[PDB]
This record gives sequence, structure tokens and C-alpha cells, in this order.
Amino acid sequence: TLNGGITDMLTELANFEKNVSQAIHKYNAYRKAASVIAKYPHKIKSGAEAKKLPGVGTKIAEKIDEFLATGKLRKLEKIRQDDTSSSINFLTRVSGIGPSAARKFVDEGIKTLEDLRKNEDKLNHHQRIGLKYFGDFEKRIPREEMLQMQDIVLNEVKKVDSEYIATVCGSFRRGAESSGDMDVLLTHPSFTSESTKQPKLLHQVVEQLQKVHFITDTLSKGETKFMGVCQLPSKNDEKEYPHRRIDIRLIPKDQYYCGVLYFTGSDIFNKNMRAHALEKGFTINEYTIRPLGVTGVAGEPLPVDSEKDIFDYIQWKYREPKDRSE
DNA sequence: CCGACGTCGCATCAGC
DNA sequence: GCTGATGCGA
DNA sequence: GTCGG
Ligand SMILES: Nc1ccn([C@H]2C[C@H](O)[C@@H](COP(=O)(O)NP(=O)(O)OP(=O)(O)O)O2)c(=O)n1
Ligand SMILES: [Mn+2]
Ligand SMILES: [Mn+2]
Ligand code: NA
Ligand code: NA
Repeated sequence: TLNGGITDMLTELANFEKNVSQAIHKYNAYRKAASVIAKYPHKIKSGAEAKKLPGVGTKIAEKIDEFLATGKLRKLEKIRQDDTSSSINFLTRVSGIGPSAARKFVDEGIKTLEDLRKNEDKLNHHQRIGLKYFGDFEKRIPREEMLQMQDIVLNEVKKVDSEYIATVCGSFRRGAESSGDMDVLLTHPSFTSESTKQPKLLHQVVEQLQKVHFITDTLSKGETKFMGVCQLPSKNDEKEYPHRRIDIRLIPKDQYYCGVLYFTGSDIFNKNMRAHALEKGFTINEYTIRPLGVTGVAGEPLPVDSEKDIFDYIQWKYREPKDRSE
């Protein structure tokens, strides 16, 4: 983290633009700049040095000059002082509360943690669970706990049906020493792009993880995606582990490589890779890579037998999971 | 200069 | 009820 | 907010 001060600054600008301004492309611009600067292997000494980097334009270069000369940015100094901004920015930290609801809550004079706790009846289910575990969801997960969680998820899934394959993705698969949550990719032979021979494939798994008190709460759930809450079991007289977010994605088994590419991330890596695909005239989702007809209309799914196959189509040298952390 | 900028799942609402 | 848009999230 | 064409 040679340039921690700069990337911190930009990320806070990105978060302001998303949460307060509701300007998503500015949020994306700041995040790209932050990402490209994070991996730049020199300590940056000027706005002009940084502007060489793609994603760093004129405006951000000027901010880096100010930041480097003073250690602060007056634009942020002011945002930090603004009641409305700070309130809105804070409320969005609760899972299920985004920019729209946070500004609406603020409009009704709900703007502190205490105000949320008194107005639980004004929250939807997701927001209510997010409020409940606000404290725990602030804490990161040590990789060592991630390994214990992996153990449990894989063994419980096996007990439901040995032909399930469960794969932990996200920052875990990228080798991170701590993660924000756990991401689990699920496949089963009965669910392919061509047919769903068995129903409740995700539900049965979720049910089992609840039965053993691993999954404690549900934020959302359908046939292919689960979002919820889980907790490691603790020992006698031990303090309980924090509750953790968990996401599960059931992917058609024949489309595992697109699915694991997607769920491994990072989010910025996926966005840049999909953008680059479009420049090369392909489109990538979690299921397929497809060519773009001169029209614009996507064509038929191309054969894919490895993650690398996907990289090969768009003329990118392969990158290991641990190197996709943009 | 200029829009053109990843892709999709589930919850909730509006309009019918 | 269904359809399609909006919010929030992966 | 950036920038390719
Ligand atoms: N905007 C987003 C968010 C998520 N992702 C897909 C890939 C991200 O790695 C991933 C899993 O989402 P995530 O859990 O929110 N982030 P990730 O696991 O990479 O890092 P953590 O903050 O969980 O440690 O899903 C995406 O493609 N676009
Ligand atoms: Mn994750
Ligand atoms: Mn996740
Ligand atoms: Na640049
Ligand atoms: Na939120």
C-alpha cells in the first residue's frame, strides 16, 4: 500500500457519489482510478505522474496534487461536515439500505443507529436483519475461520447429496487472508443449461445448513441465489463467533467455468473483463460467453472447458484467481 | 468534444 | 394474479 | 469522471 492515502481518498469520493449523489458512473470512475493506482508499484509523487495511468483523468490528478501537498482534500473535508451527507452515507452501511432508502429515512428524521433501532417497523425484512447484525457485519473474517466454514458447508452439502459440488469463491478463492463474507458456488448434475431434473436443489441445501444452525437468517432466496446469514459453532464457555454474511449461487453444472469466473471476481475485475470482451466483440455473463453480431444481438454460446478458454477468446493472458484482485 | 461505459438474481411496487 | 420498472445486491 | 474515435 504505497499509495494508501490516495486510494482511501478516492474510495471515499466513490462512496459519496454512490450514496449521496446517486451518480453511479462517478462511483465507477473513482473506483477504477483507485484500483489502477492501488497496483501501481511506485509511491506517487504528483498528479501528473498519476494522470499517466488510465482512469486517472484531469479532475482526479488535481485532487492528488492537493492531497499530496496538504494531506487532505477540502472537498471531502466539507462532505464530512455535512449533516445530510454523513447521515445518508451512514445509513447505507446497513445491509438492505441503499442510497434511495437512506435519503428517505433521513427525510423523516431517521438518521442515527438509535433512530433505526426505534423504528424497526419502518424496515423491510432485509433491512431489519442488516440492522440486527450491523455490528457483526462490520467485522472481517480471518481466513482461518473461512477454512472452518468451508469445512461445514462442504460436509453438510455432501450429506444432502454426494453429487453436489460446492466451491468457495469470492475473495477466499483469490487467496485473501481475510474476507468480507463467504461466497459458495453450488452445482448438481440434475441442473444444467438444458434441464432441471430435480426441484428445490438450492432449497434442500439451505434447509440442511439451517437444521445444523449454521445458517441463521435469510436476506433473500430464489431458485438459484441465496443471500443470508451464518455463524460458526463455538465451544463451551467460549464467546460466540460474529454472525457472517453468506451468498450461495447454484449454477448449471455444464456452465461451471463461466460461473466460477464470475463468482471469483473481484467486482472491478469482472467489470473490466466484461468491458474488454465487448471491445473484442463478445459478451460474458455467469453462464456463457457469446459473440456479438454486427447487429449487437448476442449469438450462440461458445464452447468453454476452462476458465482460461474464456481468457483466450478475448485475447487476455490467463490470470490466476490471486491475481484478479482489482 | 461525446455518450458509452458489466451483467444478472430477488424483493418490492405500480399499473392493470 | 401478471408484467415491467426500480432498488439493492452478487 | 474518463477518454476513444
Ligand atoms: N458488483 C459486483 C459484486 C460482486 N461480483 C461477483 C464477483 C465478486 O468477487 C463476487 C462475490 O461478491 P462479494 O462477496 O460482494 N465480493 P468479494 O468476495 O470479492 O470480496 P469480499 O468483500 O467478500 O472479501 O461476486 C460482481 O461481479 N459484481
Ligand atoms: Mn465475498
Ligand atoms: Mn458475497
Ligand atoms: Na489517464
Ligand atoms: Na446498504
